[PDB]
Amino acid sequence: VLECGVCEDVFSLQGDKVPRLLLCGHTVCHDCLTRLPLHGRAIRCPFDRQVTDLGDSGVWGLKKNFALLELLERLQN
Amino acid sequence: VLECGVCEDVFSLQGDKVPRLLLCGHTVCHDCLTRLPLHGRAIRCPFDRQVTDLGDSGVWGLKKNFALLELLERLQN
Ligand SMILES: [Zn+2]
Ligand SMILES: [Zn+2]
Ligand SMILES: [Zn+2]
Ligand SMILES: [Zn+2]
Repeated sequence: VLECGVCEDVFSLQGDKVPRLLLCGHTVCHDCLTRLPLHGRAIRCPFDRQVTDLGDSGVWGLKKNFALLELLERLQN
Repeated sequence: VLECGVCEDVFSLQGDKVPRLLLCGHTVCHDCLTRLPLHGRAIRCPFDRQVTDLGDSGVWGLKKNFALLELLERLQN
């Protein structure tokens, strides 16, 4: 298991705690991303302040961290 | 351990096998990324052919998969 650096809860394989990617390369859980400040469809990485621009799907358009999800599944299974 | 989906070698915590991110959310090891075919200043994801635009630093400008590296380091120790 691995924890989200913002909420310190463990990532889930899908749903409200799924790991999503910012353009700086950091992962944050979906829920924390919906709770971060938004300014004109732009979100700042909480760790390095770098900007990721959001599209029409918002946080749901941020890509899942596929390799992390594969590792978490392999560790679980 | 987790393998790069292209070369099937295991990721390293630094160096030529470090996991780097494409904008589609997939991770590929640094070395495979330097060996993949180029389409202009852009690289196509080897899994889904989606395009990631490269800057003047090429593959070195692709972000490391920080969360994956954190988990892999925890697994090593
Ligand atoms: Zn979180
Ligand atoms: Zn960041
Ligand atoms: Zn590789
Ligand atoms: Zn891809």
